[PDB]
Amino acid sequence: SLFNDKVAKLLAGHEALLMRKNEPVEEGNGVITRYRYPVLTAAHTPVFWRYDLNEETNPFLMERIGMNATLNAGAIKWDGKYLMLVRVEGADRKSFFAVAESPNGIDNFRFWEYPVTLPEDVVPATNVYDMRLTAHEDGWIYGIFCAERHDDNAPIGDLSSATATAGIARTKDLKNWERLPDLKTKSQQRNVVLHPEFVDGKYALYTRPQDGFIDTGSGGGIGWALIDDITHAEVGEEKIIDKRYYHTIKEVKNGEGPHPIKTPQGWLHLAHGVRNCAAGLRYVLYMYMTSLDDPTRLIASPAGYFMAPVGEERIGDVSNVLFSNGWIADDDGKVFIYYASSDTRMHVATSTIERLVDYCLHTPQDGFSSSASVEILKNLIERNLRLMK
Amino acid sequence: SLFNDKVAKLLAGHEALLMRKNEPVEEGNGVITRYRYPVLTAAHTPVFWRYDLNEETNPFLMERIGMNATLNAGAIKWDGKYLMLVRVEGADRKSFFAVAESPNGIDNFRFWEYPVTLPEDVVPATNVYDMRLTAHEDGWIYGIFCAERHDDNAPIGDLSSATATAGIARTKDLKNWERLPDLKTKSQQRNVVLHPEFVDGKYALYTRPQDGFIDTGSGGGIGWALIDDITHAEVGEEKIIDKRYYHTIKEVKNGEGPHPIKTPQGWLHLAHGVRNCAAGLRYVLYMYMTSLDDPTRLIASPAGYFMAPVGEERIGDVSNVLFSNGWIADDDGKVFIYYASSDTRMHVATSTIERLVDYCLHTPQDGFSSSASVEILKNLIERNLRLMK
Amino acid sequence: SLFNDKVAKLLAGHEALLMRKNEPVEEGNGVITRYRYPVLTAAHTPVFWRYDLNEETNPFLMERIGMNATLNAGAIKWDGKYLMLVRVEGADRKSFFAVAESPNGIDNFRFWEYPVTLPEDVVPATNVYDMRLTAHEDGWIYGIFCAERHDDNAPIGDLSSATATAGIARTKDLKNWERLPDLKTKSQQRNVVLHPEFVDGKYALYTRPQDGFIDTGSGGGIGWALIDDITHAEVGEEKIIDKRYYHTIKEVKNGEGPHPIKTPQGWLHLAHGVRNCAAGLRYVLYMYMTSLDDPTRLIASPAGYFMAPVGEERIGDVSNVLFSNGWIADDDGKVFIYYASSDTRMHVATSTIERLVDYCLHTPQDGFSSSASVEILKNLIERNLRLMK
Amino acid sequence: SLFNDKVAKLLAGHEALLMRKNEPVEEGNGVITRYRYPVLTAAHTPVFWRYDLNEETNPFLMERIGMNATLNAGAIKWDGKYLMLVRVEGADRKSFFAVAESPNGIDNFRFWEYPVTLPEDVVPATNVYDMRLTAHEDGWIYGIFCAERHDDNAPIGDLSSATATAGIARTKDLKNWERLPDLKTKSQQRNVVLHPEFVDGKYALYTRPQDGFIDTGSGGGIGWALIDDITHAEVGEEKIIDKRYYHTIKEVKNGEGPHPIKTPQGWLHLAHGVRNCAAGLRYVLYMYMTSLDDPTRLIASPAGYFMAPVGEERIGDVSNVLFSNGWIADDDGKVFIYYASSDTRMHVATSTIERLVDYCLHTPQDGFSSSASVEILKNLIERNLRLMK
Ligand SMILES: OC[C@H]1O[C@@H](O[C@H]2[C@H](O)[C@@H](O)[C@H](O)O[C@@H]2CO)[C@@H](O)[C@@H](O)[C@@H]1O
Ligand SMILES: OC[C@H]1O[C@@H](O[C@H]2[C@H](O)[C@@H](O)[C@H](O)O[C@@H]2CO)[C@@H](O)[C@@H](O)[C@@H]1O
Ligand SMILES: OC[C@H]1O[C@@H](O[C@H]2[C@H](O)[C@@H](O)[C@H](O)O[C@@H]2CO)[C@@H](O)[C@@H](O)[C@@H]1O
Ligand SMILES: OC[C@H]1O[C@@H](O[C@H]2[C@H](O)[C@@H](O)[C@H](O)O[C@@H]2CO)[C@@H](O)[C@@H](O)[C@@H]1O
Repeated sequence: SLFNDKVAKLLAGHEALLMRKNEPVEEGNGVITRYRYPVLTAAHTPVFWRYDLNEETNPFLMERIGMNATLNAGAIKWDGKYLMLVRVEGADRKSFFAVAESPNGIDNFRFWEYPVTLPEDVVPATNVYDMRLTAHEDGWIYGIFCAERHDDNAPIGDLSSATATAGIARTKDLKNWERLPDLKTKSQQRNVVLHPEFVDGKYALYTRPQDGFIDTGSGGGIGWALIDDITHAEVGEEKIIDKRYYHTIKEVKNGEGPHPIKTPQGWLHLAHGVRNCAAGLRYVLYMYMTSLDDPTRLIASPAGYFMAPVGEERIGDVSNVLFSNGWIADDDGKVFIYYASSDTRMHVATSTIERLVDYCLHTPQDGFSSSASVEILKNLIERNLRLMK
Repeated sequence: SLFNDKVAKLLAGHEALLMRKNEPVEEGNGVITRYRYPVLTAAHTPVFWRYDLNEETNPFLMERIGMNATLNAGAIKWDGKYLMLVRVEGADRKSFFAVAESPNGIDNFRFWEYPVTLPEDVVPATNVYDMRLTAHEDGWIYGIFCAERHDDNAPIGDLSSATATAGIARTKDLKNWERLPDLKTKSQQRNVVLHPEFVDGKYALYTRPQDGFIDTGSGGGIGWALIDDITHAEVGEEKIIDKRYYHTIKEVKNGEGPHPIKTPQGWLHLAHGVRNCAAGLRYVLYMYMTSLDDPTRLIASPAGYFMAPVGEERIGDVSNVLFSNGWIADDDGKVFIYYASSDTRMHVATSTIERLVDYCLHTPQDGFSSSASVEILKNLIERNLRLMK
Repeated sequence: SLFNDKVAKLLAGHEALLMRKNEPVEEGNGVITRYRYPVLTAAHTPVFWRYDLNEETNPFLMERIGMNATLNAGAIKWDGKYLMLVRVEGADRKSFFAVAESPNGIDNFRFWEYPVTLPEDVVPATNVYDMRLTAHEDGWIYGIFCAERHDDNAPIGDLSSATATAGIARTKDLKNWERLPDLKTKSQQRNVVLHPEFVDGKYALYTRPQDGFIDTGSGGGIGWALIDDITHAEVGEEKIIDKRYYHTIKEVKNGEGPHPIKTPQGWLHLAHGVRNCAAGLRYVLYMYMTSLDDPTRLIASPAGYFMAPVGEERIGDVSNVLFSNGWIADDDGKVFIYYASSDTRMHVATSTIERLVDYCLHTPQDGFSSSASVEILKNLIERNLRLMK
Repeated sequence: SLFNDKVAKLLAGHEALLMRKNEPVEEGNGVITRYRYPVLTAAHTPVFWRYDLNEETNPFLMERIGMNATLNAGAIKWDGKYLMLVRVEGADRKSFFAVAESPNGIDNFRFWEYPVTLPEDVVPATNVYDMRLTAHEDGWIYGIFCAERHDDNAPIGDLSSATATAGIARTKDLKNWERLPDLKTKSQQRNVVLHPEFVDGKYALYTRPQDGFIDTGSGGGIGWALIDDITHAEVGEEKIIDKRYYHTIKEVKNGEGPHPIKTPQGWLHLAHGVRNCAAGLRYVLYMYMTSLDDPTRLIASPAGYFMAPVGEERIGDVSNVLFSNGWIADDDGKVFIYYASSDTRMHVATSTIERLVDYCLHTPQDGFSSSASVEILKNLIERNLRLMK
């Protein structure tokens, strides 16, 4: 029948999309390798999430539930596989979480047939997003995410003012999720991330204090907070680890991405930095390192951005944005960086621990002015010209 | 001569552009079919609107009047033809109206040789835009549009503050237009649209009360107002029909598009919804239905967006926008939806009354939260997996 | 060795990029001719600016200093060559100046091996940008640029508030630059430009008074100020030459681009105009002319924009922007216009003095309303239809 | 496993290829419509014909039996479906027959899982090829094909000398084939085709007498032979119906394609014509019509070719060739023409009975000289110019 042929073609086209081999982009900067195709798009969501496949109830074979974007994904190596914890945004503008897995880390990502069922905390949330996964030494996988609600303080007609809390959930199988109490804290928080080891016998969070839902106000950067009990999590002392600076890529706000990778040289961090421009907010990725002895102590601050939107990345629902809350480092040192572009699609970039540490240690630090930038550059030029002779 | 050859080539290239056959995009969602090419762009404006073709006064053969965009078009079936009432924006940043016609509804749109001459109301307007055409049962074609003027209240140096009124004009041939008094109302209005039938013997308008020129403030959504005399139009009672909601595609504002289509199941509406993001305002299209017995009563509210920017649509003068104020439904049920992308160009999408009603009735309603979205999705997945077994 | 082969390929690929022949775009408006490729991108910066080429210190051969954008360039004809004074933005978000030269004006631009060393004025600047070069009759090449600093008045957490001064430097070889005192003035200034001739025996500046760092506030447009001593430059009297207007392409702000070209008909100006839209600020180019007898007197005001973003130009770090602060007119009348798109890359457009003057004189003036625009257009249509008969 | 993933991808890629929607080529001559994609290529053969899918016996997953070409196909409408009787050539250079079916006639052709098992006649054949299917009024489907054998009457070392005979088989299900005795005839024969009706109570064959295996020699064209008993088929009298002509597209040889279609105007024929050129033999398609009352009598001979190689068709194993031995005419008059290009792939072209008859009746007959061609052309030009005036 025509209907059955149509269903068969939808399914076949979907498999062809899912199975497409990714290829590295030859042109690069020697630090990271980009790939020709996104690892996930809205079109990668299962056909059976979007269409009612029953001819009796959907004779025209149209989508019943539109999928809009696959973005800001957490990531974990899981039982031999490369997993993303995807933020999937429906056409209804709500996001939910969904696991996708790949055998190789760069292609053939496929969603688990059901998305994540995440129980509410005591106060229901309207939207949940941007989960960072941490395999903690306590044996649990934690997902720390943003739980967003309408601001009850808002005046008449204001249906946009919102509040953000840090949601905390844990699991041992990524299917059954236990919802713990939202993080208790004196300001708004987003980009909260669990450090994978106890520090002084306590849970350690990366935080991002902010005075408002979008603007950080007095918030100074990426913070560090020790928590006695993750099941009744409350911030007491909070220390800023990586600061915002005028006229850098992290001027207006910043935030930790995935939890950092442990290297022999220190903790290797991936974060985002924001500035304002005539087109709105511009988000790029950057890196820094902290000490193994004292994870609050910066030991590498390469100048500028690590990655910024290139080509197709520049455009989407929220253009001029890269964002990452997930990466995977294999035992052999290979690193798979999962980053969203423009709040619309997921990409992968690859590198190695050795290359990323090299980048952090030997990209000169920002001297914070045009004159300083020129002096650093002239020094490199001089070395190169002498060599090229 | 070289000049004459140049004119001949301008004219020939223009005809080739105008005559190009459109083709449907194979990949779609089963609800609407997109098309490979826009139905109108600035390049579709006549050569003789832009160039002075006289060698004596334009020896270099350069454009004398630049055309910037063809957007936000009304639409009507007219004497066997498919007509758009185009908003054409010049390089001078003023818009004017112009009729374009096609024999088939998807390609070969051609502007009438002269654009629309629209007389001023008592108070002159600086810009006019976004006309909705209504063939009213009273025998007139009405165009309801936005008439914009500088805000006299503005302080020194403020050359941007503006006010919007609903302009009302009528015609029986789309060439001779009678300008009626601007709509009298207690707030700013844009997206005002005439319902095609009398209701309780009165003219019925879709309205969109707004506290400011761009922000709606207390304005609750798309309104309904009965008007005794369209030639002295004044709003008295006003009822909100379709409301804004936090964390939907119509959070910050919304507005009726073209006048709705009458179906056996009810009035079928096409509207736009706006939210804010890091890149600015994002505009998408959505649908709803109201009762034939009581056109103020919602009877279908499919969740989320009906159409959102895809591909080339995402980029233009005002990126991240779809907007529609025109569609045509033929007697056989075929629907031609005319929508602008990014305030720059006009597109067509096709569907049928049956498919659009199916979409409105069977796309689940928004339960307004991530948890609710997940439950709806899990229900569909469960049905499909049982079927696919 | 593999490393040496990699270096050799980086260098070879760079030469292939630099040497690529540009080609004009056939489709145009008869006023300006666009070109297929940008004249500069970040990839055009020398390999030896970005990479450490020594295997001992960079064994992975990765970039040590990322380059982000090449934009807003000044321009001058210099000893037979076509020169841009490029604003180069590093990955660190600081800009610096750098000379690039071409033998023909449309391709084969190559950076001088060292960028510009620009001494600080008494108060150090954080960023410097957008230099206009003027070969003044006094025998010096002046560069007038923006010097930006953090606003000390800013409250806690505000790392974005900034102040702009007009920096002044001069040179006779484009390598050794003398920094003069920043322009003294009662308001913020950006887009300051030196007129190439003395007027009443005084230096003459194009100015752009603004109440704030981004918003002009009461600032009325492009100004004119006579300065007694360029080495102790201070504005006294200041006159607005070209004004902002509601509902034009220069509504919110405007600014002089390069210094104007002297023609037998008057001074030929290139400027930018800004308006706000749902996507942010939109920047286009426009032209005007002033009198040789009195350079403060407007003698041509063609309506609307001269150039606006087309195609690839629309997208970049700061999308929806064209900006020019450099052009070159050869003795034969050929004009090379150097314009940035989206704060990301540099383009060239070509025309002639005769064509640009024709465009300025015969593009109708803006009558400031939709009705006026329609009347101008109908007049041209009528002439053309009579001719085409 | 990696192996199972590879098999899954082979199968998925194959289904995507098989299900691809064909699209008509817009630009045409108004007689036939070509299509963007071939209906069959060697890649369309089943994955399980080429690969051993068992990891135990094919651990590298390589092809065990290469498929080289899908060409010269018969065709029949069968139980509601569109069927080709494909000549499939293996990498071993032998051809075999195989049924492929489509629901619509222009795409989604899929081979039946097993190819045709064709029993040998008394003398074994080395190759079999180019089957024409005839649903005869006697209730059988006949396949008339070429059976080729080596000719040992050849100099030593001559392994190219061959003899072609007409093989005859019949079936009622296209799976079980009965092999009848090869046609007995005084010359070599290829392109023998069964007429679908008895003529004076006898079977009627289109023949093509030829003195050699490749060259026709004295063979004058397409012949007609009445046969008493198709199960002991022997030609007696043989009349040429359509002749070769110097300096036409059928100079060196010609041959009937599929059996002709019955129309109210006569029998509608599709044939091939051959000439020699510097590159070898050139094959094109042409048409002719014969009388219903007397099928030996020509009643239409449009000049020149009907179709000749265009674009991709020009190149393959045997370039510069079109060949057809199959077409289908639906009850509504729509005609699907299945033609091979360059002995490599199968294409479809569509027309209607009305259009093909119009083409045959109104394309002027060949007057056989340049002067005559010019006079015919000048006559049409004269009519057109007077009309265009
Ligand atoms: O959009 C850029 C980045 O903004 C942050 O989150 C958004 C969130 O995605 C929206 O749904 C909501 O309306 O506003 C938030 C605040 O701007 C950031 O956490 C990222 O999620 C996002 O990529
Ligand atoms: O730009 C998006 C949508 O905004 C609305 O209108 C604009 C109008 O087009 C502008 O010329 C003016 O400056 O501001 C208005 C308010 O934002 C909307 O009605 C649509 O016309 C437009 O697509
Ligand atoms: O971005 C558009 C235009 O804005 C102006 O300058 C920018 C400057 O480039 C930024 O680095 C700074 O942060 O803000 C300035 C004010 O918006 C303008 O002078 C152009 O440089 C620029 O193309
Ligand atoms: O085909 C190559 C070249 O052959 C010569 O002429 C051809 C002629 O074009 C054919 O029509 C005829 O059948 O055979 C001739 C002899 O090969 C040569 O003079 C060129 O015309 C032609 O390009």
